[PDB]
Amino acid sequence: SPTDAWRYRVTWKALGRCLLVAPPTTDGELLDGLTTVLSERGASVARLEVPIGARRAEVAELLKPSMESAGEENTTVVSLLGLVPSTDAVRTSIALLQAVSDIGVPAARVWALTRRAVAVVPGETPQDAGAQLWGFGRVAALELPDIWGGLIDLPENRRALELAAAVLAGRDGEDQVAVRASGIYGRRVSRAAAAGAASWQPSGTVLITGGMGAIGRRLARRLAAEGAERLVLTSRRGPEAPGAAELAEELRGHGCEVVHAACDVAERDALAALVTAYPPNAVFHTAGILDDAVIDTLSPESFETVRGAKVCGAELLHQLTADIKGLDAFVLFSSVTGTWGNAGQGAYAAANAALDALAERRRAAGLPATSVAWGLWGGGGMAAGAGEESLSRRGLRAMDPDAAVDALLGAMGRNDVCVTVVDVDWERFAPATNAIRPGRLFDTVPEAREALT
Repeated sequence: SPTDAWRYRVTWKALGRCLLVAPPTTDGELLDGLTTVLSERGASVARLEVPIGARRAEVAELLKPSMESAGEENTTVVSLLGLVPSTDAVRTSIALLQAVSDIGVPAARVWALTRRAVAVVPGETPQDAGAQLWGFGRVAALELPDIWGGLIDLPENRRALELAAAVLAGRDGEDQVAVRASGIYGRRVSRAAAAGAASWQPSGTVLITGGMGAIGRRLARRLAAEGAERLVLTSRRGPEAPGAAELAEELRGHGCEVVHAACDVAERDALAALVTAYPPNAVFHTAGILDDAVIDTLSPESFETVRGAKVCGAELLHQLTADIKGLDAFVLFSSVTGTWGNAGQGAYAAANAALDALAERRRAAGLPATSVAWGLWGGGGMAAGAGEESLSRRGLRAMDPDAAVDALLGAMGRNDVCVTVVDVDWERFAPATNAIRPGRLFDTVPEAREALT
């Protein structure tokens, strides 16, 4: 397939005065353990307590006195807020970064520690809370290069904590490492295998969220035209949506039966009622909202508005289809923003990062699921903001709608769990992305290591 050159994936290549920030009495041991390991490396440790739920203004007040205590000296902030499995932790973690930027303390590195955030070895799966932070973390690197340090995933302690400290004082810009008994691993993006002649053919009832969106409509026409027996489309306005009636009529012309319903995607009753009346054999989650707000202006409300349709939607579909044995397809439309990173879209990257983890957790649990981290989408309909605008200049090209759909069907054939399908001019991305923030992330890409000097 001509789109096999767009397939990438995430693999794991086995590779001063600190301020440990942690939730109210998170664990006397850990704090005592880290202090020791860090100090034995020429570090002057000073712990701070920041409760989950704390907002930026509050966090700024708690950090203010310890950050300015270093003056010109660099303060390496080691955050343990991510060890708490909750979205509140992610919210408070974002707040911590925002606060550090606000205090404007010259010289500072923020490192976010997590656990089970990413699955590096067989058996372990990515838990939501941690996966979200890594997503946001990558956006921070690009938005605040001089402030953001990196992400380190702990085993969850002698050598483990030891390796962790090494990463902090590492010589290589490995701002995405996973510490395991086997050792430390650095996140890498490598071209994925080929899809070839592999493809997927629709049958039975197909549920499509965000069906009145640019992707939604396109997906529907293609499915209905290729064997779908029934399509169930959900949208914010429902059948009263623009051209809703017109679209459904053309879709039934393919022989496919079509039903349209309204929903907030995250509304329980509305989705449950729908899968009850029309048990799906395949689910396609394209719902979501355009996000473009830099970290300094990322409000808590915006973070919720962004994850609502995306995260909440997929999680509800995950639970409402626990007894549906006929379900043999669970497709989540992610974004490359949550796998590679992209400035101005921190809330969007956290959300998409979560769709991917859900895919991983589902499959490893014997449940069908596929998560594709899309790049820029070709064609009519597709609204672009500051975020798409940034990816564009960096070297991403708008994939052809139809080609993109083929890539989907191709990925679904291979039965992928997570894959990045993006069209990129590496001879323009590698150098650009490196000018903002240097790193080892894309070194595993041939065309990337080429433009690099």
